[PDB]
Amino acid sequence: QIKDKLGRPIRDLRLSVTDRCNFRCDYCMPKEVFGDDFVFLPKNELLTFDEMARIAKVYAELGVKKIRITGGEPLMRRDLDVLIAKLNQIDGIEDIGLTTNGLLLKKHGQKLYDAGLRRINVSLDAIDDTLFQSINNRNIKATTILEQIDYATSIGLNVKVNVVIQKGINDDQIIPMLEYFKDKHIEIRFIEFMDVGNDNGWDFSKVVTKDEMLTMIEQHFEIDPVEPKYFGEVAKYYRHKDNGVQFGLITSVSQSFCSTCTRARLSSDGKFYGCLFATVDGFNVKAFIRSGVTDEELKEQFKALWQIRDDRYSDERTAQTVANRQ
Amino acid sequence: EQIKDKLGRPIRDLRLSVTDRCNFRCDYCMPKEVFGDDFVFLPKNELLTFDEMARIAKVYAELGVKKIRITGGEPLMRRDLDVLIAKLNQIDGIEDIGLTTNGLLLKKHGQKLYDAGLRRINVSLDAIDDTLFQSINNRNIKATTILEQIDYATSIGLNVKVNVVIQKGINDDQIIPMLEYFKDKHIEIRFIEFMDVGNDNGWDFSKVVTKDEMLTMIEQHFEIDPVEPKYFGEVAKYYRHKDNGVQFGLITSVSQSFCSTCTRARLSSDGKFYGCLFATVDGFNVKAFIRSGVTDEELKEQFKALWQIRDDRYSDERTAQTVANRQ
Ligand SMILES: C[S@@+](CC[C@H](N)C(=O)[O-])C[C@H]1O[C@@H](n2cnc3c(N)ncnc32)[C@H](O)[C@@H]1O
Ligand SMILES: C[S@@+](CC[C@H](N)C(=O)[O-])C[C@H]1O[C@@H](n2cnc3c(N)ncnc32)[C@H](O)[C@@H]1O
Ligand code: SF4
Ligand code: SF4
Ligand code: SF4
Ligand code: SF4
Repeated sequence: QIKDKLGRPIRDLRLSVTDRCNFRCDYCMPKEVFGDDFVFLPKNELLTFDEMARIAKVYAELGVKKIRITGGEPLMRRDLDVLIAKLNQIDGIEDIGLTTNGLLLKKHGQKLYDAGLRRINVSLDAIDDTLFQSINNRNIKATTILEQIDYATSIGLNVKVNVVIQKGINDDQIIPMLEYFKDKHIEIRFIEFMDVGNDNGWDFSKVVTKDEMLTMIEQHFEIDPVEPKYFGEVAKYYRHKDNGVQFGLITSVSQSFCSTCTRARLSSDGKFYGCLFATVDGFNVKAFIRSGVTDEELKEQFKALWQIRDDRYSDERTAQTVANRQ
Repeated sequence: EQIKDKLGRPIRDLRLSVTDRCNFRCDYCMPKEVFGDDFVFLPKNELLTFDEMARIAKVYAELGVKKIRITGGEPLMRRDLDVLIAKLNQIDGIEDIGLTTNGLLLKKHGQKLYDAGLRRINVSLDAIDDTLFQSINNRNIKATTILEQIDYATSIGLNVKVNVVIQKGINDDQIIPMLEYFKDKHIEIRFIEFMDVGNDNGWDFSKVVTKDEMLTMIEQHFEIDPVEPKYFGEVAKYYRHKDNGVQFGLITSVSQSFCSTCTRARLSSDGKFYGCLFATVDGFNVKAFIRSGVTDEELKEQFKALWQIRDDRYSDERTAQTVANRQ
């Protein structure tokens, strides 16, 4: 069994499938930076679906059970159903999820379902249509994505919703969004906003922690804690007492979780990373694969990359924050 | 003035173990089968002296230690413990000195300790029913005796908190009676998840009651709200009674391990340094180091080196092995 320097196994391959996106969310792909001038990866500089499938097969043999399709906005990747069909035929792979702004769900949703997609995570940072647009800078209304969510649900997809909260910006959406998704029996998850400051610890200025979110929510809702489904479950779940619909809170910053992190990551340009943060360019899997290698030489290269992994960025910021309290 | 270890963690707390002796034989700590008649405890001269401890505490205060916890063993068994408290009370930079005790000897020594500057104690008490408690301590001590010690300690002006380790099948039926009793005494109680490493070798949950489960038990008898953390990376998760307002704590030693904020150095009763509560091998011989003849600077430089190479994270390792054993 394959474990890194901190004793963590490989479970979870995050597959980035494009660098492109149809939103320009102020904190992720700001319009300044990613303007009209931006040149994105060309077609041939992305991994093919066949190379993706090959990589996934090899990872399955090392322990990976789950694959999360991301980008970018994944639905801009043109024949995404084809990847999903190939991923769904890999034996050790048990779950495939997709993480999306949901805009293209009415165009590509049925195709993806028919290829074997069953679960999606839709990010939506407000339910107000105005405030959603000022976040996304592409004149989309939240109402539009709500309708996409309803379509996805109608064709049999399981939908969960991810909201990153910022304390001058998203503060006040917490209660309306719980009410709306409570009614629709859809699991929503509030996520603490991550931002490292000058002192190299966490910056709590635009943060609303799990514990303050929870003070807000109890004032408006009657609620019970749900016991962790399995050990090391990341999200802290709660249940509305009247109808048992669940929501979750993700303690990105106030309670870092690197010790249970089993996530390996392939960028859209085809480079291996052991963590969502990372200064240097990672191993060039794309280059390696295109210069003829056996499956066995691929497996051993991924094994060696994992066994050398000691990433724990969020825990490091956590420790530095303790140090800065002085 | 601020020293960090290999995982970015500053030194902040010093646990000083002052004896290996104890007046109990708690089944999960000093079982009588191991610590019975033929056990040999440390000779007196192999303990650190109080001067050695004060000198060690001083140099650690220069490296950023702010809190000292006195423990053991049962620290009240150490003769003239009040002389140690008095020397530690004279050290610049130390803001808090705490004692953790089973409490049995608090009537005997409490006033002396108070006089010497002690103001805070943490009393370990795993049950409030007498028959049960006797079955745990294995020395025929009644919980009622410990309760009277607690009430004397508060009366002389010590601040008392209570710690309770819960093992499923043994004392988990005690969570409610103890919450009720100390709620009415305005004393903060804390429940701690039992740590036990299984064969395999992540955590053994076989009795383990988790913080989550403890809370499901608790919210039925009492109406409760969270208390937000007083500071960032506070280990205990606090709650308060809506009545009233008395706080209690729950400690997720096993279900939510917290090595990332761990700022604890430890000296054993035989005077060896440990960077963690769990250790399989002997630590650096601080005791022989200082008895070999060293300067305060040489001492400080060694403590700084011991901390800079520290990478312990036992509970997180166990947590990772647990995730890894799920396959
Ligand atoms: C990069 S998008 C990729 C998939 C798709 N475009 C989407 O947004 O659903 C994935 C997530 O990163 C999150 N994100 C970016 N920066 C973040 C930050 N500083 N703190 C918390 N989440 C962040 C966004 O909320 C988003 O849900
Ligand atoms: C070594 S005693 C020293 C102080 C004093 N003799 C007392 O018992 O309070 C310190 C603590 O270690 C704790 N402890 C020992 N083994 C434990 C375990 N497996 N899980 C949780 N706590 C444990 C005991 O409950 C006790 O409170
Ligand atoms: S939609 Fe997703 S990838 Fe695009 S700018 Fe927003 S968070 Fe970023
Ligand atoms: S910051 Fe920690 S939990 Fe997040 S991807 Fe990196 S190692 Fe994993
Ligand atoms: S009283 Fe404290 S040191 Fe003594 S056996 Fe019990 S837990 Fe251990
Ligand atoms: S197990 Fe972790 S939290 Fe506990 S003393 Fe060791 S390093 Fe610190």
